[PDB]
Amino acid sequence: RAKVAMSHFEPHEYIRYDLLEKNIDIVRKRLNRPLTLSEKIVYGHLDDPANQEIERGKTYLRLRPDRVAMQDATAQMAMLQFISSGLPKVAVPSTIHCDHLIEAQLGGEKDLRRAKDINQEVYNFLATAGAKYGVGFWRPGSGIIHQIILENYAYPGVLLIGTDSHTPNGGGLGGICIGVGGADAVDVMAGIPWELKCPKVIGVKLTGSLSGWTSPKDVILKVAGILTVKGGTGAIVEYHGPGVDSISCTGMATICNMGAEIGATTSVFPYNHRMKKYLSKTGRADIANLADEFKDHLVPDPGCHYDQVIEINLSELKPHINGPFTPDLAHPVAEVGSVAEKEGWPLDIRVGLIGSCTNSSYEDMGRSAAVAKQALAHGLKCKSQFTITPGSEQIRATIERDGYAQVLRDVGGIVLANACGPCIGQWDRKDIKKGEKNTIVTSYNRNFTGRNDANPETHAFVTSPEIVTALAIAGTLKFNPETDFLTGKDGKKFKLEAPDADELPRAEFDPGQDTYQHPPKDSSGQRVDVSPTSQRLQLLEPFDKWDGKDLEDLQILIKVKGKCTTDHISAAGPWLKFRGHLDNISNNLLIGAINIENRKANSVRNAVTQEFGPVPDTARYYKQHGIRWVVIGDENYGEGSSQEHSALEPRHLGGRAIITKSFARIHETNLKKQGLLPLTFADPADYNKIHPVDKLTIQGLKDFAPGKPLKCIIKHPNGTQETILLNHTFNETQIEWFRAGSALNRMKELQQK
Ligand code: SF4
Repeated sequence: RAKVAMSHFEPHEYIRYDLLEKNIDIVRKRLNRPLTLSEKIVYGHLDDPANQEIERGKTYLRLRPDRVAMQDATAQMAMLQFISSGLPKVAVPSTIHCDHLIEAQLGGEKDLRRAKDINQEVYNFLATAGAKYGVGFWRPGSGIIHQIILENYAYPGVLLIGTDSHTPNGGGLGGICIGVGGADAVDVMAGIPWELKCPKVIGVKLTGSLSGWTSPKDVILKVAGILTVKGGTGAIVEYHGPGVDSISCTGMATICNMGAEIGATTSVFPYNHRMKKYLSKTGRADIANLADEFKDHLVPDPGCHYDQVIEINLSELKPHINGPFTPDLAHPVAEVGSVAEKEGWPLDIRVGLIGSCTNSSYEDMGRSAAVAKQALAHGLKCKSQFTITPGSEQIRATIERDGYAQVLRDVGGIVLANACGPCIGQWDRKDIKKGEKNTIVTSYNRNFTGRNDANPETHAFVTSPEIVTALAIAGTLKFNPETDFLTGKDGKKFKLEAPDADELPRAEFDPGQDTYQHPPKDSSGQRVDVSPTSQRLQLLEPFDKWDGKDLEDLQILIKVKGKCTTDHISAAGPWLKFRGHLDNISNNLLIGAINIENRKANSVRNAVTQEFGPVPDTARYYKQHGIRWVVIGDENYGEGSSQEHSALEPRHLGGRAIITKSFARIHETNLKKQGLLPLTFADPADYNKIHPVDKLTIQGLKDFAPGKPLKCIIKHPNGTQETILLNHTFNETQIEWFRAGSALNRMKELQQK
């Protein structure tokens, strides 16, 4: 049949739409119903389509991903696990992207130069580990993992896994793209099936079309606000309706990206002519013509069943701005000034930030450059400090060329490197003292406490790039671009017109500089060397096998109250220096969670010494004194970033299990990967029966079975004991992960010795 390749860097690796169509037909004959598109791509990729038991919300799917993509903050450890597996070459297409370790201070050239001095040990390690296991290396300066995947590797019907929670961006080009932790990526690179819990499916029906100030961003600001951060847990959001053609391929990618802030497994859009056009503009018109031929299998069946259906009329949608401490608190731009005032949100905006992978496209930058030029033409500049982060070299080279970059500098913006930077908090922020109370509006996705500048008093809002620009000219939340009047140099009160710009370059894309390095697959005789005195990289030492015993009299390290996001468990910013080193990064364990006893961060009672201390130190105390421990947590524990570190570091410091009312998807899978026991209250009111002082015995591990709950005895100080039941989502593939001590230890017992 056709021999069309996956990318311009893997020409011998062919797109298998012929497989997709065979597995779809087998599955559809067993189910006898319409399949949604996500169902066609996910079941179309099953390892065993004829025997795979399929229940939405219940079964685990043995799947076969087409490719793996890692960024450098989650990549080092993924490769440290791959090294430990013993295997010689990765088994599917795989890439590493250096975007995460590049700190914004001075602006792109210098910053990029500095970060290459500063992170030389890591980048070198990644490029050598790549050269060796046959993994593609995109160099520091290339771009952000999600912009490079959409411009180069995402296509209709790909199943892609990425070690990042914002991998769902790829659903803008019609594939199923799921964020995972470095251990799920090791399965796939090692050739062992990847298991996913069969998604439920939220249908969003889009109607009418966008105009003027309204953009893509607003559509998911609106959905985020309607579903709340836990509304899409265990579900894919499938967009459909006549309104989908009205949105560019770029914007469909924005909507899918931020579907991660409502915890969705991923998001997907149906292949359509705005994607055809994008594939052709980015050198892939052959994939586009091959996808016209399989179009049927790349769009939903007639009459397919959504578990939930939300209708969004695009034509009535208003600009929004979400926040400031969660992405699901939505306001129409029109009302946020009035609300800010009412709440003590600092109305004056200190920094406007535009870019990141959620919103640094050619169309996003043109829409921003078109608000910027109207200010300039009346002699203005930003009241607010203004930074621009292009999502790729290709976008920095083309907007530069088509003259957008210039306009953004003339209004006073600084063009940062094509790197995450301020989005992840790699930002040497100096315009505020720590704990100063300020506002910043971003075109980003996540705005949770102190994410961008580590200052917990920063009120960070997320809106769209053209809104960030218009409000950065105002320097106030008190400015609605639709109604209000600016004042030029000329003494004249003007209004700002709605931006219209080209979705794609008139000419084609200017690729920029040399940033890729393909694996020499001739040599591969690189020694990937880890200096044993390195503070950045350390080889993993395997975890203990399970002792065959019940986990008796466990100590509660912390009983967490409210929101305990991954970044509370393992913080980023300055800690990203240690993502290759398990011991020095363990020093950030749970320092950001609030303790229910005293309601502080990083202050828990040591049980022995009765002094209140830091959580890492206290867990290291219990480990050094043989005290096995547990974390009691509330709802949607582990929400956020996909980083497996939130699960390696508790296991490192003697953690045994984490009991919560609910878990976020990725985090729960990482805790199981690492031999820890993720569990949930059979009744969430039981959380109230546990106080910090009690000891807990998890009873029944010997006949740990799927669907069978576990017994937990609460041993109170006073000889009283309650038994509660704890549910778990294990299956027997995962119970062997527990028994072996971790997934990787299990994999190495399967390796014959
Ligand atoms: S830190 Fe921000 S710019 Fe980087 S991949 Fe995540 S969402 Fe995108």
